[PDB]
Amino acid sequence: APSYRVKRMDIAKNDEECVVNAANPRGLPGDGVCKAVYKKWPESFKNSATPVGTAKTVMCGTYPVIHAVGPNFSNYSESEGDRELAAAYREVAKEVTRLGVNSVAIPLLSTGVYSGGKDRLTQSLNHLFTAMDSTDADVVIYCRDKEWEKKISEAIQMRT
Repeated sequence: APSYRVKRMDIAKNDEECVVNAANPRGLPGDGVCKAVYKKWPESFKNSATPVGTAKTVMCGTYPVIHAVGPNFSNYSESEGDRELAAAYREVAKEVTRLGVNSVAIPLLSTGVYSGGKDRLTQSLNHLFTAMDSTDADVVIYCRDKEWEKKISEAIQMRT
């Protein structure tokens, strides 16, 4: 019987079960948790360029790195951007489920990092839930700040 949880786990452990990152489509530095992963794994960033609207898995020797292009729609409108970001989630969930892994650690993205400087706690939640609905594996949403993690936890309590 599958489930979901929230915790705070530094992705730089290298979660063998699955790792997902948000990388700039142009391969420029100044990006999400992908920046941190890159500093451990140069090869992950090597030709990490992938178009918006998709996801690109690469295998860095050990464990697959699913690169996704969500908030990095800064070269795109809000209307198209919602569609492309949604497609990126379906691709992420599809690669995860295809790996057929027991669990998966997914960072939350869509938090304004490259777009027009706005997060949307509700938007990130709904989007993650959509991806999650498209995965059987025991998925964990991973948070960073303590108080922001708390809000996600409130959403979990509110969604049972």
